[PDB]
Amino acid sequence: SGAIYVGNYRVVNRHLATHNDWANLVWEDSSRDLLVSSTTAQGCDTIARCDCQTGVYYCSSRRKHYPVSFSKPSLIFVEASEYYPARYQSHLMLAVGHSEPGDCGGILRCQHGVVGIVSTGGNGLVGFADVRDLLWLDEE
Ligand SMILES: Cc1ccccc1OCC(=O)N(C)C
Ligand SMILES: [Zn+2]
Repeated sequence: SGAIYVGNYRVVNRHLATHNDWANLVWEDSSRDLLVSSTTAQGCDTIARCDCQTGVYYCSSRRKHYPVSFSKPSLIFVEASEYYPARYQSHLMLAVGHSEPGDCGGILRCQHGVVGIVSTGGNGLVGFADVRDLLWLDEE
């Protein structure tokens, strides 16, 4: 689990979005595993606006933050896990690291702020859904 709180926006994994998220929906994209819902309270997080390929991510299944190198956001074949069927995913960044299902939503951060959230695991690569292209998160 985990979310990004920026302005009056809550950014979650689409697959973990609650009924309330869907009932307060701003934007969702199944190809990116992202859903954004509206918030009453303004949020504390800054989104990175950068092309960084190094950062640190939170891995709940280890209660640890790990420094990683990650690929630039792209369209990736996410292999079937114990939990979820195989599917293609856009705006996904990969690193070598550990991931479990409950790790989805863990933040990946660089010097500029939040880069993305853990979205894909179970087969040796940790995938992060990029948010840095979502400039609109920093306005309205
Ligand atoms: C973070 C993780 C670890 C292990 C399995 C699934 C995971 O993430 C969810 C996922 O891959 N999908 C396609 C919804
Ligand atoms: Zn950066």
